[PDB]
Amino acid sequence: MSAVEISPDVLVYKSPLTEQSTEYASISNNSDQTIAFKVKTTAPKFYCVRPNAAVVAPGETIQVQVIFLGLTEEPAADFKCRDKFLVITLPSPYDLNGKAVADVWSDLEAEFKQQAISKKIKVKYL
Ligand SMILES: O=C(O)CN(CCN(CC(=O)O)CC(=O)O)CC(=O)O
Repeated sequence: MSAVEISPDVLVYKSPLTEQSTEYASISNNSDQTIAFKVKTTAPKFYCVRPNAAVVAPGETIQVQVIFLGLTEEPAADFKCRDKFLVITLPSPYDLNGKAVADVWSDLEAEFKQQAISKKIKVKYL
């Protein structure tokens, strides 16, 4: 029932792929209740995600930097990147009491995993 929007479907990193480059995702909370999101990276050695977990207020949009750290050599044109990012969103109706989102995410997940809104963002090279 949560009106949460996660975008985009595919993050596109352009050549040269031996150079650092930042793409951006977005999580928009169009519901009337604050949510919390976490981003899991399938290839953490090559990407840095900021923020990896945070709260989104009603009507707020959080842009997430996905920083590709580059590769040692340019890859083949036919090569198909298999890296993915799982964005998971949950209700966050309890005050964090100063703790971070990651610190509470285990309990929040154990409570609301059935109501989680998830999106798998793919990665392609260009
Ligand atoms: O996502 C956007 O709207 C902004 N994009 C649009 C332009 N993109 C296309 C893409 O994301 O595949 C790069 C480009 O084609 O120059 C810029 C970016 O990638 O940082």
